[PDB]
Amino acid sequence: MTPLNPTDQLFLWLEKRQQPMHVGGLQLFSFPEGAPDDYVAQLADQLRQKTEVTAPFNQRLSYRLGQPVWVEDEHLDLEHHFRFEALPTPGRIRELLSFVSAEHSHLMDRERPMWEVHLIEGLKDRQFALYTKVHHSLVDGVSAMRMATRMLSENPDEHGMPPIWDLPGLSGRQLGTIPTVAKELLKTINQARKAPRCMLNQKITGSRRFAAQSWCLKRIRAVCEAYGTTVNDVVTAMCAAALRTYLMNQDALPEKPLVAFVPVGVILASLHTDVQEAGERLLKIHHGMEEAKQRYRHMSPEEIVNYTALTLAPAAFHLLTGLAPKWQTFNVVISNVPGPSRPLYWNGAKLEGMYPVSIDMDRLALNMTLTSYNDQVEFGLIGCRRTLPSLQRMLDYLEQGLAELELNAGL
Amino acid sequence: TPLNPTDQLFLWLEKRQQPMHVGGLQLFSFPEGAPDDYVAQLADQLRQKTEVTAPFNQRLSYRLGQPVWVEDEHLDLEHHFRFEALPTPGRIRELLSFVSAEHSHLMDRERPMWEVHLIEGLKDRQFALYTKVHHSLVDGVSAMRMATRMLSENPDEHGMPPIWDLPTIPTVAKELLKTINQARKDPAPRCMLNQKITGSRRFAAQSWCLKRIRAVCEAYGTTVNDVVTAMCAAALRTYLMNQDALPEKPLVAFVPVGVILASLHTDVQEAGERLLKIHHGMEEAKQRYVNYTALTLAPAAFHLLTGLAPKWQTFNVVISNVPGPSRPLYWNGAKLEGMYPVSIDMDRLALNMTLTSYNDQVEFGLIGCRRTLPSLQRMLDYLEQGLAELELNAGL
Ligand SMILES: [Cl-]
Ligand SMILES: [Cl-]
Ligand SMILES: [Cl-]
Ligand SMILES: [Cl-]
Ligand SMILES: [Cl-]
Ligand SMILES: [Cl-]
Repeated sequence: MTPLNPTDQLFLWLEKRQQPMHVGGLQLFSFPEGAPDDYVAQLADQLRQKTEVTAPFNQRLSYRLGQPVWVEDEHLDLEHHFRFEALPTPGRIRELLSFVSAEHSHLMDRERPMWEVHLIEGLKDRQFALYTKVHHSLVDGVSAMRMATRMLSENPDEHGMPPIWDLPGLSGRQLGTIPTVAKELLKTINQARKAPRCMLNQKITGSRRFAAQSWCLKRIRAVCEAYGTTVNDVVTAMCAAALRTYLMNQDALPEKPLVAFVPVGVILASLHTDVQEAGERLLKIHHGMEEAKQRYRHMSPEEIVNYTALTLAPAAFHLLTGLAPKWQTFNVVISNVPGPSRPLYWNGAKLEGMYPVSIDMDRLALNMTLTSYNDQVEFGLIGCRRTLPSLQRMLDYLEQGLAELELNAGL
Repeated sequence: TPLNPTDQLFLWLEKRQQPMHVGGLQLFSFPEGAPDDYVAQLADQLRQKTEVTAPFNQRLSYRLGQPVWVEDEHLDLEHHFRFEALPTPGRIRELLSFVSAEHSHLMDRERPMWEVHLIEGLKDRQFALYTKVHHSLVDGVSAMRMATRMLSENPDEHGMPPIWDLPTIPTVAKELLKTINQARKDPAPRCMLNQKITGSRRFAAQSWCLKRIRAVCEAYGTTVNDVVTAMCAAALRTYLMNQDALPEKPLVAFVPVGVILASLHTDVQEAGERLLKIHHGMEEAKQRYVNYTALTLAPAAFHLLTGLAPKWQTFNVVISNVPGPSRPLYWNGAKLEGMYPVSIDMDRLALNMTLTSYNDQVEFGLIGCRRTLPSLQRMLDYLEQGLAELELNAGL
């Protein structure tokens, strides 16, 4: 049936036990007003009933002799894909994040459609959670977190809404062994005529630590006006500050500043983690990204795509092989994919916060992913638990980075 | 320390479809007069017992090419020890679903391949311990022995530590063929159990009283192991029939004793007939009894490994029966109510039946591929039904 376009084949290919290639999202809701004490157990019961499943959630991987294809899954077992779980006492945010860190570590089964929805009960003050896991071969990261929003509605009076499973690389080619495709990368790089070493950039384990948090938008806009910067600048500065504090605290802050892979096009933006004052760092970040985007002003899509693909080929060789440290090119991904501008509800349950859960790799231990929802900006930090001890502390380091800017300007 | 060669095999057999870790489901009761926050209190005290004795502090490394254990320096006890809870209504059914999910997840080779999951939210003042350890680090009999050796017969003993702290395929398959051809000089039906599997698991467990089983023994003049086997035979027969997939010929069980291949007589229609032919079969079969055994199984290893030899399947299911403690056991005052093994499925061995005994009861642990064995939990009913048919037929 439907074949596997070459980018989907790639996420299957570089998947291994230490780098699962699934994305995820963590949605936090409040009990709908006037809900029985046992509202989540009631909810799980009727979701188990809902057995109709539509594309892409009924697709499953199969091979036609040698080539991977999707196929319509005749016998899908909804109690494999849908799960009702509970947090251990005391059921607060620290426990919710431990649950997602454990669950996000686990490889998905390739013999079934590669999605899971986890309904979590046991949260303290009349909240519940949805943790959704989908393989990148089946759904990329943004349309995943668009489906999770499209699954909701603006009207809190409305009920009977469905669940998510029932809804209305340029010069690459083939499967190969790693030396084979790595050598095609050298050839590509060499006939193209011819970022510091960091603790974030080493081989990783398959265990994850997830840290998420919300920050109020107008709090951040206040910092924008004071410094004459954009929202994107401040949030990138919050990441630069947090990363700086974290690596100092580990005595592992490099002398050269960190560099971030930043979609906007693709910017290789310096984070300036060698700068000490916060206002200085924000503005060097602001102009540094302003100027890096302008190198795209006089370029057509064909150009950007080719410039993008040629610039990153050495980084791809290093990620795949670990044999070219000087080619690391960026120390972390900081992704920002904007979300819905107004409050949302699932059958009268208010979405209180939506947090993406992204992919770590060998030599990218940390992936910072960002989104916005109405009042707030949402930070999702996913990291290898071994190479990044105490990763949850980066939430306080982000918050301290924003408060330092606020003090410096007296807001 | 380098891995002994059988430890190397379990790392080599492992794939996403067949993780090679074993597990144990221990069921406990609250110690007498313990508070309602007992497990949360227990959880927080186990986070502190931070010293880890071998093998639980070993981790896999390689010297140039060959695999070796090394002591793990930086052990993260928050990774290996987890504290988790059952969703509503906290039944044993929720508990078996929790184990089914955890047991499907590959272990991380970058850390000591063990895990202990303390489970709260059981309905009536009980907690559970789901322990998972990789076979290449600790095999199934040592895991269960260690798991009971962690307990004591004294309900007043306290300060008792947790388990972690106490005193290529073508090439190999072609070598299998050569070993078969230089051994065949010697002067099991197709079945739904025996297809390729997924890595998703379903675990079903249940206890039965040994007095109930002994009554059936005396009535028919069979042993305990015969009747326990007849329960398995009866259970498999019902399950396959309801699936419209009971083959003509009888299933054969691989049964460790040495190793005997016992007909389960799943074509026989009557409970007593099936019980007795199983009893005479296993009698005869061991009345014939490391070289005959490990050579008569090389063809089965070939099919399991390659799927290229279906008439060599040799057995449809493993039924292992390890004995266990005679007297009631305790952990810092918490009474062990039950101890259930969680074994390993493989390609063309979608179901594994592992048995143990504790105090007055025999424990059945069924672990199967969730897709190959839809509604695996019905087996526990068909097990019970197998014993009732025997009771009913003898008028007990
Ligand atoms: Cl896993
Ligand atoms: Cl995965
Ligand atoms: Cl899956
Ligand atoms: Cl973890
Ligand atoms: Cl592990
Ligand atoms: Cl499963």
